Amino acid sequence: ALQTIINARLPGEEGLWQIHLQDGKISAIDAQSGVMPITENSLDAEQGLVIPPFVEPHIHLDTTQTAGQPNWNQSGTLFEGIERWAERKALLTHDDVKQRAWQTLKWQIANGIQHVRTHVDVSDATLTALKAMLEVKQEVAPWIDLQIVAFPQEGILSYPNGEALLEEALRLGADVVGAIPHFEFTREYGVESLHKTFALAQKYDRLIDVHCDEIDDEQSRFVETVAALAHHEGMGARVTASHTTAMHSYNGAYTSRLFRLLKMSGINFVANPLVNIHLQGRFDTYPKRRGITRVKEMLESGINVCFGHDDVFDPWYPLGTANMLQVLHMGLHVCQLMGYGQINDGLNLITHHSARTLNLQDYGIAAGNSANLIILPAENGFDALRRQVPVRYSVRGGKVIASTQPAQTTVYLEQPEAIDYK
Ligand SMILES: C[C@H](O)COCC(COC[C@@H](C)O)(COC[C@@H](C)O)COC[C@@H](C)O
Ligand SMILES: [Zn+2]
Ligand SMILES: [Zn+2]
Ligand SMILES: [Zn+2]
Repeated sequence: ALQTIINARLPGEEGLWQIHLQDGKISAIDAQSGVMPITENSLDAEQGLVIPPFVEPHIHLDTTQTAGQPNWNQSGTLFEGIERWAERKALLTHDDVKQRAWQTLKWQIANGIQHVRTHVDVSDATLTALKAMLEVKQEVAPWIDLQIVAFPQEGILSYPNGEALLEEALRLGADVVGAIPHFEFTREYGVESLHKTFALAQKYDRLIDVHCDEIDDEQSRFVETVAALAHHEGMGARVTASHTTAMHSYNGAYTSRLFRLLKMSGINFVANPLVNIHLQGRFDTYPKRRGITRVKEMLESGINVCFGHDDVFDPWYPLGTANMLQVLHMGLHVCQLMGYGQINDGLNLITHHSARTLNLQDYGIAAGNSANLIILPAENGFDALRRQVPVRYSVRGGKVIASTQPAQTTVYLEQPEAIDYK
């Protein structure tokens, strides 16, 4: 029974802090006068950084761990990736989905992630993965709050019975309504699909998260419809546009006009840097575009944007350990957010901003909130990011659910010396 966390650093704060726990909540946060000694019922942060848990705002748990089955994505494009998935989706079973989803979820728990939004392909008359994932959500609840997006991978209007399947997924309990307007057969189907998505979200009172303009096409502007509909319904906080990689290729005048609406609408954005850098720019020769959405500009404008991993060893991405600091590292480089302050504040892109994207209410290190928090063996966000630190402890409801004993490196020169890379 933990009653206290001691010797903790907090972002943007001086010295050490003591975090008092009570009934699985944070009761108080008090400054320390110095390093406190270990005591029974206390957890020693060892002068590490305490932050709320990492969030994964965008992952595909139904496809995770399937790379190469039955074939590899040779071109490394979104479009072949969908072809490869269709082959694998025909082989999906209930147990298959749950086994693979849980494998990745365990990596996530180990990585201090306590909030996850997974998209699940509902372009499937049997709804096999969706129904399986609704079970996983209940099973993993003690460790991760999992949101499920009903994601119509092959289109709402462009797939047989797509709209009916999407609605059935909501009836069954999916938390979020998805869409994919740039993959619909026509621009008109794309726009109409968004009207249907918003209608369903209002009917069932659910969140929205659209796979939006994931394509190097300067004419793909479905994001403006997502934002306009959100604004009209007054529901911006409940709405997310994922990817928006087309925005990387927009002219600046249109982008300027668009940003006014994006800010007024209050919708959220997810960028997926590991996957975006891999899949975008594939139809360029040289020079080759980066293909990530306008993260730096969004931040400058106070538009909420955050980072997701998207894919973990699957048709779209052959790598990954579900690590959010690694995602952040890629995002900072590709988006050129490389100022000291920008790097130090980078933690926000995988914590607070992502919590806002998931519409979370019980999140943050504050008295009254659930005792959900993680401890990094690092002095601040910059240090954590530079050294790619593991999660020392993950605490949920005041209980430790994960811990990492950090690696220990020694060099043998004239005498043994410990190396910490600081
Ligand atoms: C994926 C690999 O690491 C093994 O996990 C087994 C697991 C067992 O199900 C537990 C559930 C509460 O009934 C998940 O383990 C989490 C427990 C220990 O809390 C899921 O296995 C899925 C198969 C059996 O279709
Ligand atoms: Zn079942
Ligand atoms: Zn993806
Ligand atoms: Zn996705």
